[PDB]
Amino acid sequence: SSDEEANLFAHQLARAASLPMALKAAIELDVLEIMAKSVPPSGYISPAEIAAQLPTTNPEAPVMLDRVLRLLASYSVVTYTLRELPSGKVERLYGLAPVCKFLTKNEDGVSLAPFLLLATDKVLLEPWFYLKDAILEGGIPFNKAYGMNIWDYFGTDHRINKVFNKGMSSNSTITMKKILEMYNGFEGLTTIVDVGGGTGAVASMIVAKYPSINAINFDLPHVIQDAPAFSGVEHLGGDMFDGVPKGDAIFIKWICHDWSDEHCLKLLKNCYAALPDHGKVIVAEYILPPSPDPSIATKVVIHMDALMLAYNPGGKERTEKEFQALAMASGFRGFKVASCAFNTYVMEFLKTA
Amino acid sequence: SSDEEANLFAHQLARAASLPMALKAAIELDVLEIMAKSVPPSGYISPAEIAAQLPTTNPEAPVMLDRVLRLLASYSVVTYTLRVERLYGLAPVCKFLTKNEDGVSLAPFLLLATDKVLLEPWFYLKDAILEGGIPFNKAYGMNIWDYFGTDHRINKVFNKGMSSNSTITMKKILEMYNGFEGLTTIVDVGGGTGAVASMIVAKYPSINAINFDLPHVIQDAPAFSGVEHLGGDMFDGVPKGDAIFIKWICHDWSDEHCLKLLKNCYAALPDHGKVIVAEYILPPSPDPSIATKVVIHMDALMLAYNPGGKERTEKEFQALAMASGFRGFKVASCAFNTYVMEFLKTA
Ligand SMILES: Nc1ncnc2c1ncn2[C@@H]1O[C@H](CSCC[C@H](N)C(=O)O)[C@@H](O)[C@H]1O
Ligand SMILES: Nc1ncnc2c1ncn2[C@@H]1O[C@H](CSCC[C@H](N)C(=O)O)[C@@H](O)[C@H]1O
Ligand SMILES: COc1cc(/C=C/CO)ccc1O
Repeated sequence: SSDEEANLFAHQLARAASLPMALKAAIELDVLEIMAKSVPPSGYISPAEIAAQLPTTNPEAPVMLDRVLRLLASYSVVTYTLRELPSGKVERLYGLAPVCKFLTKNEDGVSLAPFLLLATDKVLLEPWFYLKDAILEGGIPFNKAYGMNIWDYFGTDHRINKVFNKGMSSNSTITMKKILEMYNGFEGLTTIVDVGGGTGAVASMIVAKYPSINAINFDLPHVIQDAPAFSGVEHLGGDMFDGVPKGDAIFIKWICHDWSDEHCLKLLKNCYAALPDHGKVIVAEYILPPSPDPSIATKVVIHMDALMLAYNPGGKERTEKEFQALAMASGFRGFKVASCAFNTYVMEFLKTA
Repeated sequence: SSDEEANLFAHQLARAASLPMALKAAIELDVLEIMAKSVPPSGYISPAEIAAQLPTTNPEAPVMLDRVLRLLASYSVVTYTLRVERLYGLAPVCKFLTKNEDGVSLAPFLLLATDKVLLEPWFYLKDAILEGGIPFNKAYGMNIWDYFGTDHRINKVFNKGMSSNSTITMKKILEMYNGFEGLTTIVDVGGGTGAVASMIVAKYPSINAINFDLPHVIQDAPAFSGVEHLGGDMFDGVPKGDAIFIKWICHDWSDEHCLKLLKNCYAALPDHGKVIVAEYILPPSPDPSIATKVVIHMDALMLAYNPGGKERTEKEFQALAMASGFRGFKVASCAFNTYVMEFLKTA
């Protein structure tokens, strides 16, 4: 019965995708939001009460919903309680687990739900069918699937460009709120460039905290076209590999992990050129731990490394030494790990140390 | 703290689909088999040494494979050591993902589970909840079995997947369950390419078996001494025998459809015959045990694929037996999370 446990595990592995796809459906139905707003003083609500708030009105909706919520409950995505009905049978009622705090809109209208919709999108699951091909043939699984780099594909496909940019905006909003409570390194700058800033969430947050700072959000044209106006942020489109806007500091969050070491050095030399004599690059990334331990924090970084292998041209997760090596090879003389929040480190690459 | 943990958990949820796709790639590359046959007594081998057995001259193949194995190692799918370069070995689950003594593993089953065709329905779950219908049918414009009868590739993947999983479960069941003793003719209804029938005949050479499924399945069934492969539709009726065996058939169908099948079974059997049902049995709550998760995962899969298919409790199975004319019911045996029930014609 080491056998029994191993056979079970193999089954669990085989079906693991069903959990995020069940969660995706629950998000796309607005179930977790319906729960947050309807739950009584107990904490729990029935699938029938949930389903009366959905636009259906499929008589099989309440049972289908219960079956989905039961899977989420088994993994503690939602909580549950049992209630015995006269009509003997016991039903499940569902409540919010702590993770739902990040899967439903906070006080400012933000959650990780759009990030989950990106992670579970048909476009991001397709490259995984070409992992074996890329290993044997060379190249990038995404490019085998779509015939071009991820960014170029986003420039062709308006729906996924929007899902991607919204997903990064949401995740970054949540993490940068915490980084900004811990990290002081934006204090005193007069101008900050967010290179690869997406739709400008991070730039906007920096301006909100430091009203005197002028921020530049720089990304590809096809991203910058959808960036909402925010007073104190200028959205500039271009290509970071040709050059970046000038500023007192440059912020790059989740950019280096997208790119090979050679591409990173190219970018970082462009950042060095764009900065004044004593300026800096602020790098926000995961940092690879020494081993594939089974901690969730490590598992999450290793999962990202594998995503970078599926998606990106040479992208990968890096150790602190590897980052320090990049800084050095692009001309910076100092390196600091400055801060950490929600598993994301903030590094500074200083032109003078 | 609690926020840090909850943030982490949302991220772990978001990327959980890729774990099985990484494993799929490893199985398609034959990595687990190469490891099994190539590890030295230490039990560990480098990604470069594995990649040297792959049909490639991509110089990046080693590092790519390293990255994939690192993910599998983080989930305890493979083991690892440091020499800093990582070497990797097989964890206990790999015994079920690499051929055993009999040439069988669950690797074809994982390849089924991760096939592009079966992941597509999950994009239409929300549509089925809101509009009705079946996520599979929304994706492909026909029901699952009909799709298989149009697509040779996926037919083969599905039948090999079921065959591999059934051979592993059924071997354990047959050490445990004696209810096939004394029959002359067993009919395996929805028995796929016939693995289970062939195992029954091999343990009881005195039994003769009918392996009955759809024609597009029976077309691919290999021959086995004392099994006859018969194409048809179980909803039109089923072949006669002393007993009928149905494994992972009930869960494919709504209660109304199960009743139709079960009445057919009743009619093909003599006054003293029984239906032998092998299924999961739903436990009384969404507890976190892996055994319960597995049954709940399957319940959710039936939601994606099938018309009213679902996992059931013992009480529900007994109600199906009663409503289709069977007067006796018992839970006979269990192995590898699969119960064997008998639906007996008499009290
Ligand atoms: N050559 C190029 N120049 C500028 N931006 C680019 C680029 N190639 C990719 N990008 C941008 O790099 C970003 C990586 S995703 C990270 C977005 C953002 N920093 C955040 O953390 O939320 C995308 O917005 C993408 O469009
Ligand atoms: N109407 C029908 N009549 C006969 N077989 C059918 C059917 N509809 C579905 N099936 C068969 O039901 C099987 C369901 S999967 C289970 C297969 C096998 N009993 C095992 O456990 O390995 C498939 O082989 C499918 O082809
Ligand atoms: C390709 O770039 C990124 C992708 C993801 C994952 C998106 C999932 O569909 C997360 C961070 C990135 O910089």
